[PDB]
Amino acid sequence: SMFLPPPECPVFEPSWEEFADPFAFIHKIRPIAEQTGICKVRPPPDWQPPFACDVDKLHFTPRIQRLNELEAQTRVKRDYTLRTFGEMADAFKSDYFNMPVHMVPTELVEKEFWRLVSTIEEDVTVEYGADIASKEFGSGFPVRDGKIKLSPEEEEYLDSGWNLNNMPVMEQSVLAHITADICGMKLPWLYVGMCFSSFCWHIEDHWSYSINYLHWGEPKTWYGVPGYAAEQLENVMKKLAPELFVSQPDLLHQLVTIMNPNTLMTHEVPVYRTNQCAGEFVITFPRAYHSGFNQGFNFAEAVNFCTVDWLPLGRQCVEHYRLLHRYCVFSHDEMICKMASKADVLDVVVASTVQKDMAIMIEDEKALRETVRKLGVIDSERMDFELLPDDERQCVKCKTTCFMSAISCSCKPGLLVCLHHVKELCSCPPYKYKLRYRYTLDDLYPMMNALKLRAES
Ligand SMILES: N#CCSc1nc(-c2ccccc2)cc(=O)[nH]1
Ligand SMILES: [Cl-]
Ligand SMILES: [Mn+2]
Ligand SMILES: [Mn+2]
Ligand SMILES: [Zn+2]
Ligand SMILES: [Zn+2]
Repeated sequence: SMFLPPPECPVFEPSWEEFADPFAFIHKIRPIAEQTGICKVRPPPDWQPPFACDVDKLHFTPRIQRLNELEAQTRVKRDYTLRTFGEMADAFKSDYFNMPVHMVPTELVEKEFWRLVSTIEEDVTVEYGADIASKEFGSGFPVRDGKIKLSPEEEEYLDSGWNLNNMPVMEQSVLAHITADICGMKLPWLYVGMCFSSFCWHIEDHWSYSINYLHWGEPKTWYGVPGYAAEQLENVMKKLAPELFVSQPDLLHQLVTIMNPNTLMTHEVPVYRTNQCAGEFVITFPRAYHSGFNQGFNFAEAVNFCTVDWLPLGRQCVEHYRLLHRYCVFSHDEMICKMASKADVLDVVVASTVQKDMAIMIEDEKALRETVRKLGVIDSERMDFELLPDDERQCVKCKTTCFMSAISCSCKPGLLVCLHHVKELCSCPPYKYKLRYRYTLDDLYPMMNALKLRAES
């Protein structure tokens, strides 16, 4: 009546054999889970990573959060220890309900969350932690270091595929051999939650997958939307909260919001829910919108990742970003070429998939270069784009991160446009322009061939 809970998302309980390889398992469940956008994974009963921490030495800077539906919030950026945060969080919840924190039904907290964010009268504010691992607050999974000797139990999980520190650097991921500095995206994030602290509706940068583990504490409640419904969700959001779609100045100025899933379901957006309990994984699929809130004091860890399934979507995403003039986190083409340059050490299924994306890349690049030559750009010079700081190689028009090529003019020292935007650089005639290119077509075809050879083994 007030709140109707979405249907439950799929839950998987893999055997140890199924569970052992995360990439194989994810690939297996994909036909099911990509229809719901999120799914939950319960590890085999004895997969039990050790959690040990001194709650008095772990400290972090809390973020503060107002809970109002449709109100704009920014995506990223006082001091608590984990103990004092926990004490604040438990006291907040038990005072809010006049009940012991674990006797509050999850259904009631959910019901109450959607009441309070919708009511103008209520101004509930809460606090939470969000950051990558640091020396003041490290991963919840075991990691190697010289100062501290690990237990056999800890040593056991150092190399698990489901140890999220490993996830980026494994063989079936395509961020395995990448060099670029993208700390925000390839490293796990740590999240300290409290009752009602929430994550707004969003998809991951570059439409990547995410995997999310709840180390300990009260559950995390999720809502998820399949990738095929992303634009329908965005249309609903645009109608109700147009303020969120204004042009973003920087990459750290993305606007996001809380919105009732019933509102989406009313507008024919399929939504699924789940309560993630301690020791369970949630996986989000490419372009799957998700949001949620915490039932109480808890500690989660999450990481982005990209499988071979994702590669063509990664290309479509960058294209989508260009149309929106949205900043990129990294160059997709640069990643592809980096992998091609390491074709000999690539996993062979990876090589095969990269080869297919590269073929599309080369065909598109060939066409774009013919077009800019017909616009009268004649002069050219090789340019090592990967050496430029990222904010020094964005298209002044569409903000895309250049790598394959760009146009420059000595009239505008340091400015670049991608080849879709030759006419947006300056008023000089095109013969004053230079095509800056990373590779000639004669460079590119042998790189692609190396991938083919590797994939033919
Ligand atoms: N999405 C996702 C991972 S779960 C999570 N994510 C957050 C969050 C996300 C973006 C920015 C700040 C916090 C808070 C929290 O409790 N849990
Ligand atoms: Cl409110
Ligand atoms: Mn997310
Ligand atoms: Mn020059
Ligand atoms: Zn451009
Ligand atoms: Zn000029």
